[PDB]
Amino acid sequence: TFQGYNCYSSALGEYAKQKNIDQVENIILSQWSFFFDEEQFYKNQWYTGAADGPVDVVLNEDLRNFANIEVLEHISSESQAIDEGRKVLEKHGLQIVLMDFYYMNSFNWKSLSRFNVTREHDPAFAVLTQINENSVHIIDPYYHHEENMSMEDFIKSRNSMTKQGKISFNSYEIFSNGTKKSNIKELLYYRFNRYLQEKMFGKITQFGQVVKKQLDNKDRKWAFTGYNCLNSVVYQHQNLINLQKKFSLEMPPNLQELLDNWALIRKKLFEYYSRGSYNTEEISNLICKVASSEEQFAQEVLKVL
Repeated sequence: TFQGYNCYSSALGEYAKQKNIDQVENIILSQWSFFFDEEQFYKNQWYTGAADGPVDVVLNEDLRNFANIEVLEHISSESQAIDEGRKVLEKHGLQIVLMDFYYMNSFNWKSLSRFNVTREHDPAFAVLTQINENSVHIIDPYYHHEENMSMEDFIKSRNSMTKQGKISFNSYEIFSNGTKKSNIKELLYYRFNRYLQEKMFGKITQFGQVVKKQLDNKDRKWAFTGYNCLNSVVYQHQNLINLQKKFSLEMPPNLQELLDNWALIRKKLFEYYSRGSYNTEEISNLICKVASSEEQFAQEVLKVL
């Protein structure tokens, strides 16, 4: 399945790939973004990474501003959602649905030696492929997982209160009003120009400063949330490496090094959360130094791209 850089981009790109809708995948694979929300941090919500969620509104703007591709959010009810489902499958073959991940649990934490696997009410995105009498078939493209789900569990997952808001059978319809094809170099230049002009690198510096100040915070779950959030950043870096190789792009020489830097930050956050360390100072230092390296990189991309 299409990985994207987060749960939302994965679902859009998988839909696009299966229905070969032009430009969606390229606009996702060329995304370059970082955010930090200090208020979400202290409410232990998803507070950093590539984009705010669950819907990547900035990606939705990029789709409309580059390709004239709109994403239309549909809200429904208990009595209507499945009937509307059958009409969408008959017309488009697939439905992108906002789901409570509590009822999915698509990822294997035991693979990373985390056996104390807390079930949380997190918003996620699935692609509905089939509606049966008493069950549905869904793809979780982000966790490369498909499953048949009971109609009861499916309806409940789509009507659940999550830590990032209330789901009401939300579905997301892509349609091109007239697709404009973009060169990969154009897509990357806009992203890297915006990244510098909005000083997105400064949000990495903020993140680093807030990590330093958790020195004497007995609660460590911010580190687990951070670990999960930064997966999107690792993916963007990997996506650019794949674009570089596929299109033979000119990149600054330290792109693999920056990915390695982000992988290390994630490793140290995971180790801190799982009580393998006591080094908030060391993690803040790494975040504040990759902030400088990401700024330098972005500036060199505009020159050599």
